[PDB]
Amino acid sequence: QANLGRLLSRSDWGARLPKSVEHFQGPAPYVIIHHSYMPAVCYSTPDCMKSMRDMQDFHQLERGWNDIGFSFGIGGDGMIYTGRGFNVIGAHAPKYNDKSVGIVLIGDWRTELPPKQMLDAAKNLIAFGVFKGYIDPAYKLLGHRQVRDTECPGGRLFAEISSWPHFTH
Ligand SMILES: [Zn+2]
Repeated sequence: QANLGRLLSRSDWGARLPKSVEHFQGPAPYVIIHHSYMPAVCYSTPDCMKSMRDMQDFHQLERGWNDIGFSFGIGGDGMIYTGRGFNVIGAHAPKYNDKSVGIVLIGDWRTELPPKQMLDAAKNLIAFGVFKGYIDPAYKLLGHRQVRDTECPGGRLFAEISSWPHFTH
């Protein structure tokens, strides 16, 4: 249990300040998909904002990290939540934190498929990142489980992203 004990800004969802921020240069060559597992899927915007605060609190206060570990969160409201954001060194996938966008789809996606507004938000965030130059045009799309011993992002979500553009073995 790693994460619990339109594009919204960190201030939109009530984020605490990061303890510290480290940047990396250049478009990210990797996009790494996660699920939260806990907390659960969130359908209202205020519930998704609370999930982002709860994950941030677990990461900062219990794991002692600088900030929520992920670059971005996706809610069941179909909104994108800024975590550390583009070109900020993450805390979601060791050896890939300084070279990836880590996207968490809030919820447990081991057996259930995220609803379509969540899959669309994640695809749109990546396309946006590519267009604006934050994500390398030859990026590789991975699930967390491809680079670390974990079930993340869940079997069902991992099978879904296996079908997406730039999915890489
Ligand atoms: Zn993960």
